[PDB]
Amino acid sequence: RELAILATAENLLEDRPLADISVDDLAKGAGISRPTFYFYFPSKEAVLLTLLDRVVNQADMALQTLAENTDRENMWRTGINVFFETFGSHKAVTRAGQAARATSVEVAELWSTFMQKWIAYTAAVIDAERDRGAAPRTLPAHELATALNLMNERTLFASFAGEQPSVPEARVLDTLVHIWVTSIYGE
Amino acid sequence: RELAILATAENLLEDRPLADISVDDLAKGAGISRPTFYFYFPSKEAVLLTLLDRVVNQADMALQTLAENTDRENMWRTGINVFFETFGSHKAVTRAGQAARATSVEVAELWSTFMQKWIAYTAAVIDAERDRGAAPRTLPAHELATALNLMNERTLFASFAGEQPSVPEARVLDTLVHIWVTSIYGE
Ligand SMILES: CCOC(=O)Cc1nc(-c2ccc(S(=O)(=O)NCCC(F)(F)F)cc2)cs1
Ligand SMILES: CCOC(=O)Cc1nc(-c2ccc(S(=O)(=O)NCCC(F)(F)F)cc2)cs1
Repeated sequence: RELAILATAENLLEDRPLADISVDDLAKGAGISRPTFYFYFPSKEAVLLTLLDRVVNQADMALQTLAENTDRENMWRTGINVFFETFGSHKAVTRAGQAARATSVEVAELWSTFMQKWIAYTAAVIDAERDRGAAPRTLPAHELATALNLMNERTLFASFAGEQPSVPEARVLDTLVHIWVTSIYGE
Repeated sequence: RELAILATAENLLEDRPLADISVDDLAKGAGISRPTFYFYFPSKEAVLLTLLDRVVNQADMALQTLAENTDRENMWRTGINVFFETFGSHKAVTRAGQAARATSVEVAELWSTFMQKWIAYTAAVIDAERDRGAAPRTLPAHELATALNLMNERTLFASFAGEQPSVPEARVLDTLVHIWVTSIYGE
């Protein structure tokens, strides 16, 4: 019944904003009453927070899998691809979750916590490439990592939402990989 | 009295969100009654739209000034600096204007129109560098320009807002210039 509420919310977010989805719709979709809804979640906003938490954690576990186990361009492409495929498979939760950063402190804090982790891991790998002599000591690794991660956040999510302007979804992986590799390996 | 309403709104946006500013506050600050306010603007949202329009147009005119008139790194740094200084001098209008993109179609359309223009100008200069043989033919110019402009949007505004995470404001110009120059000139 928890999973039924989450699946219903993800289904309805594909068709309309969270503001245009009510607890009755989630309750109905999940085959339960409204007071029964309130047993699993305090609000429709808590439903989105759980969906976002699951997508973020799936991306994070996929990146951990790569980290524990090719040329440098392919290494970066495989890592960026974790976020392209994971968020790209959950576009409605991505879109609604990003919009909720403005109005929900728990969604802002969830997004902020994982961004810090992904930036720290990006910088650790750039520093390892510098240590082994494959990357030059240009910018501070952590500052370069921050700007590249913020680029990917804005550019992936604009592509997925079909924003004007955006890189077409079929060109965004190649675009971001070029900018990562040239900025990490370039003097 | 129009300029008094705009100056009052920019002053109060430095201390609190647009939601926590009422027409009475703008009216009072500007030395006029509330019905007199409604003669100049239909809403506090129209006040923000005008402030944003002025900041965007000041950036756009500053970039036109450069365009009509040094090494390649300095050329890019001077252009990025137009946005760093212009938006950096109007942080409260930047922050509130970006937040209003979610709730106001005219603010979203204003932002979208100028982003398209700045991306088209970025691509035209990359193509000119390619034509003269200074930049290699890597990514499609317009796709590279889009991702670099979206990076700058996200990274500048995160820095100005002191977001977690963000590049410190005193490091963000150098950070963005490195990524622009390596990605435009790098193979
Ligand atoms: C030996 C293993 O090394 C690797 O796999 C290569 C690596 N890739 C990453 C990495 C981190 C963040 C992004 S990201 O910038 O796309 N996500 C945040 C933004 C988003 F969440 F919104 F996408 C993309 C790639 C770190 S290390
Ligand atoms: C011969 C003259 O050539 C030049 O001056 C070098 C040039 N710079 C630009 C340029 C365009 C957009 C940004 S930007 O990406 O920072 N703004 C959008 C995002 C923002 F609005 F949010 F900042 C930064 C630089 C285009 S051509």
